[PDB]
Amino acid sequence: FSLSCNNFNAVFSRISTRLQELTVCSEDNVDVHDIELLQYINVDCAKLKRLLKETAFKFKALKKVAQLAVINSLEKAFWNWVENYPDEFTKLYQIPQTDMAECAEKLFDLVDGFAESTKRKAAVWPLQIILLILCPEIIQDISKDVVDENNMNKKLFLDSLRKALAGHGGSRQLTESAAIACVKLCKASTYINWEDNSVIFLLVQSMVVDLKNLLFNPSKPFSRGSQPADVDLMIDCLVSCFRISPHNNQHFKICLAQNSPSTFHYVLVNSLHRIITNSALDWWPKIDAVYCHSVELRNMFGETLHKAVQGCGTDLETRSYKYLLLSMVKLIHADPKLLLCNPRKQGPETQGSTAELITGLVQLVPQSHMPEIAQEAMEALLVLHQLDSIDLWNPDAPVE
Repeated sequence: FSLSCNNFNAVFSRISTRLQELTVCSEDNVDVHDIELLQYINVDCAKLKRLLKETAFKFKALKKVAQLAVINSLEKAFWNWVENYPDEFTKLYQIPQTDMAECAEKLFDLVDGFAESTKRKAAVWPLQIILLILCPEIIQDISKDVVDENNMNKKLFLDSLRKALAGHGGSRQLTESAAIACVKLCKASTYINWEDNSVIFLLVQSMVVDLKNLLFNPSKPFSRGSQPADVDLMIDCLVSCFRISPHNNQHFKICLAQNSPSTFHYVLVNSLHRIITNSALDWWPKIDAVYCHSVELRNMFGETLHKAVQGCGTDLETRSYKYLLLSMVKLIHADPKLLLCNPRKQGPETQGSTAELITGLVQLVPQSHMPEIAQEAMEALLVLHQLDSIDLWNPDAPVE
């Protein structure tokens, strides 16, 4: 990735050679490892246009296996540009860019023609949204009257997503695919400053409510596959949803509630971990707004600690606490003030809140059953000793 910054052409040339060979050759080959190099090379807006134009010319002539590999590799490139160049992505919606729109529009039709079966549609639909996102005005036309063919295909896909997204379609794959594709659209919207308040915000609002119910229903745990739930998908959605509505989150209480399954708590803590560690954009909301839940966070830790210690002395139930408990320990390590807000203060007949927190950490250091957690507790306890963190123990008397 660092190498591609300067000598982009050298890497790009080898890929361009591979594209021609598959195009001319009619014997399908599976040495797409050259094609999969896009996932790591640094890409810029100007460079990205080069990739779209070249692939579009050869896209129709590529083999089935090659087409999927480029779609996957090309899709990951888009995030690299957005992440590496957040400003450039904003400029796309700040001012119209026909060249950027045209190449995406041209590729969109080529990809749509390739995919006919439902399984094919599922693989390519997530990319289709990115292409649709690239062209803002086509989204506006979709909302309004639809052109006979220009925006007929685009409008059909958008409404098909909602049906699968809402579960009306009797196809599990499309519902799963719709969630991933829709989530990426929501993630991209997070980057939008919202000063423009383009249709992207309005379109997301249409789908945001549906997405939460599908992924954040405690009664029904969304089971993407063998795993009980797609933890990564849920964390990404929650982080985006938090940024959209940080003032008063409605599912934070649902997840933060003790009755909710551990996975919701596990998703909650991990999501908060990203917020504290990964806040690139200043205008995004900050963790400080969440301090109001500090009291509830401590209660969750106490209950987890009691059962975690009890379990060590079911197989998966006990192991679940260890993963969740370790996440909580790391979360405190990132920021100790998060759980120290609203101190209970020592009662005349009962201990305070800071004391109970410290005692729990101390009794885990010599456990020796979970050295990784015990090692973390030492570091966590070593962070609560900083002169800044000494005051947070009890602001009334920090030297007693």
